[PDB]
Amino acid sequence: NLENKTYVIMGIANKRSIAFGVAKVLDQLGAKLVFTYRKERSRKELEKLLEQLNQPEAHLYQIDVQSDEEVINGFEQIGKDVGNIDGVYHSIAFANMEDLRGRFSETSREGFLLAQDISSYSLTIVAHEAKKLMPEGGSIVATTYLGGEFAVQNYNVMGVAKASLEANVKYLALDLGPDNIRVNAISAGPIRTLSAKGVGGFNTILKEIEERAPLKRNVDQVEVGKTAAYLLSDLSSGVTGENIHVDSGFHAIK
Amino acid sequence: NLENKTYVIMGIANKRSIAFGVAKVLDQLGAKLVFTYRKERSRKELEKLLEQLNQPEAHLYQIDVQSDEEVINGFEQIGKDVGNIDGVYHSIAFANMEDLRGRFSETSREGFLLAQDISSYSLTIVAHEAKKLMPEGGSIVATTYLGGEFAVQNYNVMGVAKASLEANVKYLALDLGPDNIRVNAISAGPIRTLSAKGVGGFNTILKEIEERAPLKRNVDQVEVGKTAAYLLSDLSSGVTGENIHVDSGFHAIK
Amino acid sequence: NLENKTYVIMGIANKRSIAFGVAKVLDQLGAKLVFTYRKERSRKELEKLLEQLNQPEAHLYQIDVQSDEEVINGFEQIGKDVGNIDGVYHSIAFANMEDLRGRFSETSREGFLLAQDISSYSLTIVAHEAKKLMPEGGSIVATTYLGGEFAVQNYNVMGVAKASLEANVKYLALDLGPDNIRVNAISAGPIRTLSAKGVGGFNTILKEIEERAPLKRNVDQVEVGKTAAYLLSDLSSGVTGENIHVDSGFHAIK
Amino acid sequence: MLNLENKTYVIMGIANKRSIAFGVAKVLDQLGAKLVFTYRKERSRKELEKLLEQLNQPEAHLYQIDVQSDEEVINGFEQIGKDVGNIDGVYHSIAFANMEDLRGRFSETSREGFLLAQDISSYSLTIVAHEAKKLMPEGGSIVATTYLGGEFAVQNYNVMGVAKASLEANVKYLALDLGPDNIRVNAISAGPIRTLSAKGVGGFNTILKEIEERAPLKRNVDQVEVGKTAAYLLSDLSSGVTGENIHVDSGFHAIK
Ligand SMILES: NC(=O)c1ccc[n+]([C@@H]2O[C@H](COP(=O)([O-])OP(=O)(O)OC[C@H]3O[C@@H](n4cnc5c(N)ncnc54)[C@H](OP(=O)(O)O)[C@@H]3O)[C@@H](O)[C@H]2O)c1
Ligand SMILES: NC(=O)c1ccc[n+]([C@@H]2O[C@H](COP(=O)([O-])OP(=O)(O)OC[C@H]3O[C@@H](n4cnc5c(N)ncnc54)[C@H](OP(=O)(O)O)[C@@H]3O)[C@@H](O)[C@H]2O)c1
Ligand SMILES: NC(=O)c1ccc[n+]([C@@H]2O[C@H](COP(=O)([O-])OP(=O)(O)OC[C@H]3O[C@@H](n4cnc5c(N)ncnc54)[C@H](OP(=O)(O)O)[C@@H]3O)[C@@H](O)[C@H]2O)c1
Ligand SMILES: NC(=O)c1ccc[n+]([C@@H]2O[C@H](COP(=O)([O-])OP(=O)(O)OC[C@H]3O[C@@H](n4cnc5c(N)ncnc54)[C@H](OP(=O)(O)O)[C@@H]3O)[C@@H](O)[C@H]2O)c1
Ligand SMILES: Oc1cc(Cl)ccc1Oc1ccc(Cl)cc1Cl
Ligand SMILES: Oc1cc(Cl)ccc1Oc1ccc(Cl)cc1Cl
Ligand SMILES: Oc1cc(Cl)ccc1Oc1ccc(Cl)cc1Cl
Ligand SMILES: Oc1cc(Cl)ccc1Oc1ccc(Cl)cc1Cl
Repeated sequence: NLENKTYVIMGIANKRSIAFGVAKVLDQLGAKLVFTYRKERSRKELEKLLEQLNQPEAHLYQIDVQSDEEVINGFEQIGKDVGNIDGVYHSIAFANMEDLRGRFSETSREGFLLAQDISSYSLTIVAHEAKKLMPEGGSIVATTYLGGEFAVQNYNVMGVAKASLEANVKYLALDLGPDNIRVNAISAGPIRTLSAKGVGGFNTILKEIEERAPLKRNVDQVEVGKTAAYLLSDLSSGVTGENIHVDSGFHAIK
Repeated sequence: NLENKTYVIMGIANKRSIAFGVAKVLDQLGAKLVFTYRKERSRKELEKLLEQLNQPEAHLYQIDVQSDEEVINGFEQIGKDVGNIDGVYHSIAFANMEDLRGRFSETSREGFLLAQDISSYSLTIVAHEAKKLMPEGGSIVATTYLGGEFAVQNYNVMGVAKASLEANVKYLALDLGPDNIRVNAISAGPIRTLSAKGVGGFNTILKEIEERAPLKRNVDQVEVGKTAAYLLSDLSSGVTGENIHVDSGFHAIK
Repeated sequence: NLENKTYVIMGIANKRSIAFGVAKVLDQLGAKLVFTYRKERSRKELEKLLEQLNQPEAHLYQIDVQSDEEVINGFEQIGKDVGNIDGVYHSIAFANMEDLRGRFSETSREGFLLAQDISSYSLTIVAHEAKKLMPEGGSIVATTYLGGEFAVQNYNVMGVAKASLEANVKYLALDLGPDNIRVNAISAGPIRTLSAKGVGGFNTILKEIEERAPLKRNVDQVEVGKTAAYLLSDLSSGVTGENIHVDSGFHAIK
Repeated sequence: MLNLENKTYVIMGIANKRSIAFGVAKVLDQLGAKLVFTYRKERSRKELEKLLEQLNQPEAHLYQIDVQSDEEVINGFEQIGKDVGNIDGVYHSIAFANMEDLRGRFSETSREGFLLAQDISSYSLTIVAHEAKKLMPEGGSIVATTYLGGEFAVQNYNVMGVAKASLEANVKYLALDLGPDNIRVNAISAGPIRTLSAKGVGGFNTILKEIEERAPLKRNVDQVEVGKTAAYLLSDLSSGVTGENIHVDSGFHAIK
């Protein structure tokens, strides 16, 4: 399947991060990987995590997506360091924790814009710069949640950033299609991760999946990873602009 | 139908503005109205336009939705001036002209955020402040475009702002529902307005409607205005979180 | 609003029928009406119900939509009897009760086809014959349920029939658009009616609305009736091919 | 990882070498699966035997099944059981309507045209699933083929559009019902491809070009491209995925 393919994975914080599910799958399929992190506070973290994978050597780059400069210099560095790439997995979002609770109508302007900034626009420059490393096409995948298509009870501002992300995926598919670059999203069902703790009611969400979703069980990081392997490889060559729900069928019921 | 109801209408620039179609319809149905504008450069403009309507007196307020302060002071002023209101029609959007062309992947961070700011978040504070003037419920309506649900060819950043606006409507419906405030959107088809001139290829868009759309003709401001009257009145009491296409059936075909 | 307009209303069984909410609304707006029923077992029923409305005289026609002949002769008779019409409200569906429970995978071929036949195809001949009584355009509205967009837990075959109904509305809107005939659907939220008793778990459905729906309450026949008045009148002239949820916003949350 | 040895799938609706189900067949066959083929007519039986020389099945597995007949679907799948043991998936690639319903005013379509289309293109999935379930003790995966015309009114698809809308719901309702038995039900919304049935759909040429001109990838897809997504849907790569409708259509479904 995937020898000699190269992918940049963005947004591993620890062993439970969705991007680490993706990482493990692609690593198993023999790909080489490039990891980006926000903070040093998870850098030495990552080095430990990497002992678990079989990279011939480490590729770790600090990228805070709030900074145009870091994304540009980051991707230029990846260029000089590994050569051309075949894909990017975007696993990045954020919002202020007090926005992710209380009345959505109460959310501040800066809260709103901050969420859009990190969870949605980041995909955009990321794509633009990644494009530079993809002469003969490639594949970009971002992670969303159902809360981007429907109002969910504690997701508020992040819901609005997901709706924004989803459209961003469509508009980038259209724009980067002629360069043979496919842009897709995976709408994951709830998984227990570090960021999951910011979302209120997350426990009762977890249980509604088990009770009402068709498969009657929750998904996990490895499951999201296997769909990312599909989206990033040539198995999905006909596929762009799409939003694939890895959520035990929850999106289909009501 | 609508005597003694009061509605704020936001975003009339001239006689061709969509919000002026809404204005005319509600004015005919005997409502009293409150108008908000961005610039003095369209204030004396508005006074002329109002001569066409039958308001017993003028209610005009400068509100730039980029400024928290102006929205708050604006709606407090309305409170003191007219008393409680029954609805708000939001007809506001903006993006940088050079973002509305060229590759979407080339758009700047500030372009992106500016568009989200005005076209999407503004609904949020608007709602929050309007809620203060709506003790026993009411109805809020914003205007969107199909470009929010699908990638269209020159809409780019505004597309991503519309996707965001539509989710904003959903999240606001959920939050304000218990206070008996309904939040809905109208996805208008292309209409020749002042802002329409920013959107590239607008002519061929206009014709695709005439050619491919079920009704085989374009809509107009008054036709948007008539649905607005429905969304804002008790006729739609069961209806919230909804997106009603006033677009000659274009949304339904492919 | 609606003096001298004429509409055919199809599928009143008793005072709790959705079509009777529509009836009451349009009758109040001063329209004249034409009623169609399946069984004599609800004919004298209807005569009683009509005492509640202010029709200058009775217009009652037996139409079983399973029979091509009855729909044709029915609508020809209406023509000779009242002249040309302005709309049709379709409120008809049926499936075998043992299909509306048990595994959906167990449903019989005849069960499936019967449900499609009455709940979906009926709209088609109805439109075709109606069109004959609509020289200068008009408006057709059918009734659907969310179960047509998502798998709901006891709806089974009727869900597949609604998905079918929804697409039939779209394809008719496209076909009858040039003759200025608008085709639309209303996706009602659960209401306690005679047919409602066939759908299992209906009670817990009713309560999920009150609990999780934005408006935090159930809708009723008169509420559906007021949206029908909008779809059928010139207020919705720009509107066709559309599905308007009258369901307290339940369709927008998840 | 590696992939699909010793998996067994029933492929339904190969008419000739251009049939979509033959793209699926070629992909799965390449991934080392064993296959079972079902056909409507003898008129395409000896057809199939020829096509199979192209694949590497250790032996032939061919079963006549007309989905209009409850009996043939039941006896067909019981025969598959006795013949090859338990299966892992089913690829459904079957639809039909009367040719004169695929043109003209949709409003003019006959009752029987309507019901016939539902019957073959939609309901068939249901009994197929019901019977297939009997050969899937520890779960499996069912995939059916649709078209965008199921979601939006397209200009010549008429009655088939209403059958696809019905097909898509059927997948959702089956996912819900068969989920607890570990059986996933999904669809692939293919973009236009030149096949035998394609010739019944009017305007098919200008459809083909709108894809090349307006679709993000600016080119048409093919059977092998549909086949590779089917491989994903049928394998454990998609374990988290049911009730879903995956567009293999160069991104056309996302633009407007
Ligand atoms: N967990 C779920 O059930 C779930 C469900 C649906 C969608 N998702 C999506 O999956 C993605 C990641 O979620 P997760 O569960 O993997 O959570 P996670 O383990 O907390 O990963 C979040 C990552 O975001 C990074 N990050 C946040 N802001 C950043 C910025 N400005 N620049 C660079 N990196 C930044 C974090 O680094 P730091 O730790 O240093 O902040 C962390 O690596 C997000 O897009 C999220 O919305 C998760
Ligand atoms: N025209 C179409 O075919 C079409 C189609 C779909 C949706 N829409 C939507 O319709 C709405 C209105 O557009 P229109 O076509 O009627 O154009 P328009 O006549 O130019 O009206 C747009 C209004 O938005 C205002 N605006 C921009 N920034 C503002 C701010 N910061 N504060 C207050 N007002 C601000 C403009 O004010 P100033 O000019 O005074 O600065 C103007 O009054 C928008 O939401 C647009 O997305 C239009
Ligand atoms: N009740 C709800 O909560 C709900 C929610 C969403 C959507 N809906 C929809 O709203 C519509 C109206 O249903 P309802 O709730 O008002 O039920 P209802 O009061 O019992 O009305 C159903 C009507 O359909 C008629 N019908 C069934 N098969 C027919 C046939 N072959 N020919 C002519 N008429 C036939 C019945 O006729 P006779 O009884 O006179 O024989 C009856 O008048 C239905 O399409 C239903 O799917 C209902
Ligand atoms: N081609 C496209 O661009 C396109 C696009 C979207 C969706 N699709 C879908 O693709 C699927 C497959 O058709 P195709 O276009 O690939 O070419 P095809 O092989 O010509 O498809 C027709 C298949 O249907 C089978 N069939 C019809 N009725 C049957 C019955 N009652 N019992 C058993 N088999 C029956 C036919 O078998 P016999 O003819 O041998 O009897 C034939 O093999 C269809 O479901 C279609 O809706 C195609
Ligand atoms: O998108 C998500 C959806 C779910 Cl159900 C759970 C976690 C998610 O991820 C986040 C949620 C909130 C914040 Cl502030 C940051 C992140 Cl990464
Ligand atoms: O959203 C729109 C969609 C269309 Cl088809 C036509 C006009 C539109 O309205 C705008 C477009 C661009 C900017 Cl900057 C501002 C506005 Cl109000
Ligand atoms: O569509 C419906 C949805 C709901 Cl919640 C309740 C009733 C409905 O309508 C019916 C459902 C099944 C049958 Cl046999 C007949 C009818 Cl009239
Ligand atoms: O549905 C389709 C859509 C397209 Cl664009 C091309 C082929 C299709 O397939 C069919 C269409 C009509 C009939 Cl009667 C039978 C089949 Cl197999």
